[PDB]
Amino acid sequence: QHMWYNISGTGNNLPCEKCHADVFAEFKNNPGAHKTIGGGTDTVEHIRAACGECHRTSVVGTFASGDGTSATPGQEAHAAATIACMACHEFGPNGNAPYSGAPVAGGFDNVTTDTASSPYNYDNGDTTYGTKEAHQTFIERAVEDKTLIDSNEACIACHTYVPVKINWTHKVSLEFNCTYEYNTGTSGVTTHYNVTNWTVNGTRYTTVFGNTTGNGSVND
Amino acid sequence: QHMWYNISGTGNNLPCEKCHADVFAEFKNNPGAHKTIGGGTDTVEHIRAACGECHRTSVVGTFASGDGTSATPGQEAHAAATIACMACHEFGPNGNAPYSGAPVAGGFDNVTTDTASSPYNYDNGDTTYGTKEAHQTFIERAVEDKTLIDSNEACIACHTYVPVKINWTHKVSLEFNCTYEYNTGTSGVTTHYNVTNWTVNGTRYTTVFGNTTGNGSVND
Amino acid sequence: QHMWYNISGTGNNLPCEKCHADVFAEFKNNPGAHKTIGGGTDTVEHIRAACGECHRTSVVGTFASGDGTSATPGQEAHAAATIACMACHEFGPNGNAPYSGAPVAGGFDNVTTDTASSPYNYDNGDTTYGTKEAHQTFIERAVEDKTLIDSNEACIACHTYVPVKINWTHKVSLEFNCTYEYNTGTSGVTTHYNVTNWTVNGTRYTTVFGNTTGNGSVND
Amino acid sequence: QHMWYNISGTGNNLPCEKCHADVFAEFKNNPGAHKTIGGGTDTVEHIRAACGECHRTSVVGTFASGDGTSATPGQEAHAAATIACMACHEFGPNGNAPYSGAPVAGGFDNVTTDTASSPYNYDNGDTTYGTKEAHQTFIERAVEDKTLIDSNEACIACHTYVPVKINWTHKVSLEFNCTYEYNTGTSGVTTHYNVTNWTVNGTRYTTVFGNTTGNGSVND
Amino acid sequence: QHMWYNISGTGNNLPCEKCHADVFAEFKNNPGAHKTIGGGTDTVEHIRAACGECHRTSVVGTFASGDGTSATPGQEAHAAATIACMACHEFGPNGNAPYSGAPVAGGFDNVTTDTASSPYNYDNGDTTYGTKEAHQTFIERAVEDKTLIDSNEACIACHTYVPVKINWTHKVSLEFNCTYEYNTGTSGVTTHYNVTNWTVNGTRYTTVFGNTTGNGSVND
Ligand code: HEC
Ligand code: HEC
Ligand code: HEC
Ligand code: HEC
Ligand code: HEC
Ligand code: HEC
Ligand code: HEC
Ligand code: HEC
Ligand code: HEC
Ligand code: HEC
Ligand code: HEC
Ligand code: HEC
Ligand code: HEC
Ligand code: HEC
Repeated sequence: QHMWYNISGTGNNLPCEKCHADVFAEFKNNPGAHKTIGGGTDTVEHIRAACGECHRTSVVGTFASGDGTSATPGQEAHAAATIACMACHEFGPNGNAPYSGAPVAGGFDNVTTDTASSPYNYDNGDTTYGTKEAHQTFIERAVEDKTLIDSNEACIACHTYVPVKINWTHKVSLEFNCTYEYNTGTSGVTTHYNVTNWTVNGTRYTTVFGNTTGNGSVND
Repeated sequence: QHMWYNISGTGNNLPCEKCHADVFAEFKNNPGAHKTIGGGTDTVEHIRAACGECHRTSVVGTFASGDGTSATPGQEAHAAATIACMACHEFGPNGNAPYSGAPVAGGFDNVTTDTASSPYNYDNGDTTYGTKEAHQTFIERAVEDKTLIDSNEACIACHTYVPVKINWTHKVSLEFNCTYEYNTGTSGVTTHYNVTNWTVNGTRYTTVFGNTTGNGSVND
Repeated sequence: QHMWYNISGTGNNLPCEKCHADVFAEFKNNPGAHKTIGGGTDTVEHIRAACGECHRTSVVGTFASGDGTSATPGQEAHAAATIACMACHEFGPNGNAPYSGAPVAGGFDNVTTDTASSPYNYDNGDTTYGTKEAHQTFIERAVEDKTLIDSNEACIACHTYVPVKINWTHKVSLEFNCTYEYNTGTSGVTTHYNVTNWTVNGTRYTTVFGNTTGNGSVND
Repeated sequence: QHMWYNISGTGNNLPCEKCHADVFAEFKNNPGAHKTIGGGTDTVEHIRAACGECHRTSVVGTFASGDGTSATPGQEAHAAATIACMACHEFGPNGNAPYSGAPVAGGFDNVTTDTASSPYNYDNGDTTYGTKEAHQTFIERAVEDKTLIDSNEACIACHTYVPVKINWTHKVSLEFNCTYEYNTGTSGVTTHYNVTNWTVNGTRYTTVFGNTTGNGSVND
Repeated sequence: QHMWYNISGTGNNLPCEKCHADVFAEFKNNPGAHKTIGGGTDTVEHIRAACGECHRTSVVGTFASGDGTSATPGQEAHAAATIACMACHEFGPNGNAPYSGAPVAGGFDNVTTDTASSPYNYDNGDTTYGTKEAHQTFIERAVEDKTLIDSNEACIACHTYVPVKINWTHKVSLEFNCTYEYNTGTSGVTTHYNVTNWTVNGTRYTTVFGNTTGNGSVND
């Protein structure tokens, strides 16, 4: 309680690992896109730099930093701040990208619901163009419900090692009938028909559990 | 939430099956035309490649893809997009086919109704030639009513394992009468007659349910 | 919606019965000429082959067909086309018959009305010979009025299980008078007479209903 | 017991080390920010001046001091007073800093709990601005529980050579289901869905011990 | 035994040194605050006057004194009385100081234990003000245990040339755990946590010896 660390270095200086070893163990064995976000995986310092570059990046304003000789006061967060999966992957070369080299991600219409919305510009400029994302509403519902910060509830589902159990629904039957064009009777059949209506009958449920490695096992 | 997947591979990389196992189970037991659309059925990777090739094909523009080293931003859809049954089966050797090897399908007059229509060129060039499809209007009514995307409501009915219940109609009786050519009376009958009019009488209904295997059972 | 049928077989492959069971039930109990047009009646596959051979025959051009390995694009009709009762029964050994074994049917003068006509060659070559068909005009009036395709409105009337109600007409009386050959008077009668004119008087109607089995009941 | 020390010097005069040698040994080997808070580390007098400047600074009022010729009576503490880690690092150039050169530290919302609070002004003026500190509540809980004076229980945890053992918690599984938009059945799937609810299942524990040098070893 | 001393002088007259030479030798080499309490150090008479002024001051009542011509009977002590370190340093200008020029010392809350207490008024009037003395209880425990008169056991420890050996104690480890706010699972981590409890583990000892000159040597 009298020999506090030296923070004279650049970037993150104190060890984030004094209380966060489990996340370190998880991240050291990551084959994902960001193995080299910190410039390496073999050394502990590279992983610490990666954590600094992700959880202390240029999000809103300068974080808290210093080098013994001087210290820059923290503006909106001292140690670290949780950031959305997308705040880095929002704009690339078209606008002012957060990281030079970061690829602008996806392409969806801007999530503007009746209750909540997101400040990030989804359309990336091609507002009339990018609209045919089938999943789409998966992101919208995640944005609507505040479970993870901003839009991570759905974005983390299918890129990460996160097991998920979901309840699928699909009705047993959907069917339809058929009418004639003003003529029918003792003729076997009219020359032409017409079809209208599409009715429904009987309901089915489905549940599936997915493991960490992505294998899909259904408990049908 | 710190060990996201590797997408360095070509084509679809992450497992689509983390949330879609039931469709995998359905498709693995498919004896239909597209058992080998993904190059195989025995391995899971082949089925994943098939799903990529169908739901992420060249429809409008490049989908979202990457390999860790670089990433191509998605243009109109990030993960996958629902596509009509016909968007692949629309043109073959005559025009620019979507798949080299895909057979141009069917042959109908272009669906141009009073309200809606389809951009796909049905006639395949032989506009004056292909017209005598009896079913025809079945496709037109499916196009008119937006239940499935574009023209799948009817196209999926008779090629797939989709049970259907329809209400058939045919009137009980259609009949007609007979006139003479200016001569008749106490002669038994004139040398020649003429027949006109075709009238109707009494109505009949019919309903039929079809199972998955195509067996036709009618509840007459 | 992911396990569509296999069409690798020859001829019709998918089951036509997924939506047409009532016609199957009607045709299975047919004692008519075409019980064995499909090579059998006991098996469902034989009936399906019969439907293919009738509604998908060589009429104008190749229909749509395939076997998984390859697919032949449909030329003028994809699934099936309505065909006239006669298009098969038009020419036999004299010309190019549609079916080897099909018997050329009937024999009438070519229907060439003032408004419409038929491309099928009725006379079968013996143009000066086949002319004394009493019914004849029954076919002509059916051709004139587009109720069934081409010339089926009359052709289906007396060969099929189709109940018909018609209004017969015949005048009550047709009679005539008588003149002498320049001589008459107080002689009782002349040696010879002459007869001219044939007049008419009073009108009668008649209506008859015929059941499926051909029994003739008249509501006189 | 008759030759008491001379305190004629400025600042701290008597040796604090007559009973506090272990803390001296600990502080002499400090590579942290405050090696030169006393103007040196090599001489004992510099370390004594550092202890005076830290534990006898201008906190509330003048401490006890004298020079033989005169003595200033102690106001609220004679020898030394324990001071919070932050009482020096609370305000810099904006307000009246305690040390000219001391950097204002961190940036958090003012800790105003339902039970206790702190008089130090955390927001530093930018009340609406500094709010996105992820750790935040770590400081609040330390303030709530009186284990160290004011807000040192958490502030000393990650800057100092203080080994810590904590029990991490994270539940085994969190998952969710899925509903259709009024349409489903024998259609394979509806054009669009909706997703609601996020459920939980099974619990996991985690414990980690951290050494003096900051190495993170987890006993998973 | 017939030529007893002359005490006609003022103050102390007989030589205190006839039996107390060692204390004289100790005090002659004193660089502390009271070199000139007797008005000098060079002459023996000045040191004798200092001893008189300290051990024969106005404490409770007049001591024993005389000048041959007259003698004042001793009231509570004839030769000298042991006095507490503080009885002179208790009140200055606020109350009735013992010496005009004596500085009121320190500032602590009044020592009022469950068993013993002191009549001297510690708070000096600022009862609500002077409370933040960290050492504080060091004086209280000295007052509780009668080893030196009143409150000298601790007061003599850190101002005088008195070597001390003390046994320090501090436990090896004190640590804590962490809980979530109603949400956790397959989400990597919840948006926010909570921390409770502070546990202990393993014990450490420490002993230190301090010499006359104040150098701190620890036998760790
Ligand atoms: C008492 C509550 C605290 C005070 C006073 C300060 N901190 Fe911290 N701190 C933390 C990190 C991760 C850094 C990196 C900064 C760098 O690399 O220079 C810092 C830095 C500082 C600094 C210098 C930089 C600046 O002034 O902005 C000061 C003066 C400072 N800290 C004061 C992390 C943490 C932390 C982890 C949860 C806690 C509890 C504290 N800091 C507490 C205090
Ligand atoms: C937060 C909402 C998300 C961000 C940011 C990104 N995604 Fe995805 N994603 C998905 C698939 C099926 C792929 C295949 C691409 C490939 O094979 O390379 C991807 C890929 C990416 C990429 C790299 C490729 C590119 O930039 O176009 C990035 C940068 C990316 N994704 C960012 C699928 C999904 C998905 C399933 C429903 C979700 C929720 C997300 N992606 C979310 C995000
Ligand atoms: C979406 C509107 C459709 C597409 C695309 C295709 N069909 Fe069909 N189909 C039907 C039958 C009775 C057959 C028999 C052909 C055979 O036995 O091989 C077929 C066949 C095909 C084929 C392969 C043969 C070919 O290309 O000509 C393709 C590529 C094909 N179909 C594409 C019947 C029906 C049907 C019943 C009313 C409908 C709605 C569709 N087909 C729809 C589509
Ligand atoms: C008997 C209980 C005590 C009396 C009477 C005094 N002290 Fe102390 N003391 C201590 C320190 C660290 C200082 C520094 C002051 C300086 O540098 O001038 C002092 C100083 C004094 C002074 C002069 C200054 C003043 O009057 O404020 C006086 C008159 C004085 N002290 C009287 C520390 C300690 C200590 C360490 C735990 C103890 C037990 C005492 N002092 C006890 C007494
Ligand atoms: C022990 C003193 C820690 C050190 C060293 C670091 N962190 Fe931490 N962190 C700690 C706790 C007890 C918690 C949970 C408490 C809470 O109120 O949530 C956290 C949490 C985080 C988070 C997420 C915050 C949240 O989800 O609520 C992040 C992003 C985080 N910590 C980052 C982080 C970094 C980058 C560190 C190195 C500078 C670091 N932490 C060190 C305790 C401790
Ligand atoms: C007044 C007696 C202080 C107390 C109590 C604490 N700090 Fe300090 N700090 C003070 C000054 C005047 C300065 C700037 C001059 C200097 O020599 O640094 C600082 C600076 C720091 C820094 C900056 C270096 C860096 O962050 O890398 C840090 C980290 C720092 N102080 C930490 C710190 C901690 C953890 C404290 C409580 C145990 C603490 N300081 C108390 C003055 C004072
Ligand atoms: C869980 C994180 C999923 C993963 C992994 C994949 N998909 Fe998905 N998909 C998911 C949901 C919850 C839904 C329905 C939600 C909705 O708004 O509709 C879907 C739906 C589809 C669809 C059809 C869209 C529709 O009919 O509305 C398609 C074509 C689809 N998904 C494709 C697809 C592919 C190719 C995947 C591998 C890259 C894949 N999905 C993964 C959830 C999840
Ligand atoms: C800023 C700190 C980022 C955050 C937050 C996320 N990503 Fe990232 N990403 C970033 C950069 C600078 C790059 C390009 C450089 C590189 O080393 O890749 C990327 C790249 C990706 C990729 C590309 C590889 C691939 O797609 O196969 C993917 C898939 C990716 N990022 C995913 C991803 C996810 C799921 C994130 C939220 C958990 C995420 N990134 C956050 C910068 C940043
Ligand atoms: C349900 C998906 C069907 C399947 C399987 C088959 N047919 Fe069909 N047919 C269907 C409907 C809804 C209609 C009437 C709609 C209309 O627009 O007329 C028909 C009609 C026919 C006809 C006559 C057309 C007419 O008179 O207008 C024929 C000759 C016909 N169908 C043939 C046929 C064959 C051979 C099939 C097996 C390949 C077959 N149909 C399957 C619906 C469905
Ligand atoms: C592009 C992703 C396609 C989609 C969408 C559909 N089909 Fe397909 N089809 C495609 C190719 C490249 C081929 C030829 C190569 C092969 O392996 O077959 C086909 C072929 C068929 C066939 C031929 C076999 C047969 O008819 O017996 C059929 C019947 C067929 N396809 C049917 C079909 C249906 C019903 C579709 C919508 C659900 C459909 N295809 C979509 C490429 C693509
Ligand atoms: C081609 C698909 C045909 C259609 C359309 C019709 N007929 Fe047919 N018919 C065809 C063949 C190849 C044969 C000879 C082989 C055989 O199994 O009969 C026939 C035969 C007849 C007969 C002969 C038996 C008899 O007259 O007693 C009759 C009566 C007959 N066909 C009637 C008929 C009718 C009424 C049709 C329209 C509803 C019709 N045929 C169509 C081939 C084809
Ligand atoms: C022996 C006579 C000591 C001298 C010389 C100094 N200190 Fe001390 N200190 C001593 C003891 C026996 C204790 C613990 C007793 C208690 O009641 O706590 C302390 C404690 C402190 C503390 C912390 C108080 C606490 O945490 O309770 C501080 C800040 C402190 N001491 C400072 C200090 C300084 C600056 C000194 C030089 C003037 C000094 N001490 C000398 C015993 C002795
Ligand atoms: C009355 C006989 C006293 C006794 C008993 C003690 N002190 Fe004293 N002290 C007294 C006076 C009149 C003065 C001021 C005049 C002077 O010459 O100093 C003092 C002063 C001090 C000082 C001030 C110098 C400094 O603190 O640096 C100190 C430190 C001091 N006194 C200490 C001290 C101690 C430790 C005593 C008990 C052993 C003690 N004094 C007793 C009068 C009297
Ligand atoms: C020999 C005849 C002495 C003369 C001359 C002085 N003192 Fe003394 N003193 C003497 C003895 C044998 C003792 C200890 C005996 C005992 O019962 O304690 C003392 C003790 C003191 C003390 C402290 C008393 C104690 O701690 O118990 C004091 C304060 C003291 N003496 C003062 C003192 C003064 C001021 C003298 C000059 C007038 C003086 N003493 C002379 C023996 C002798």
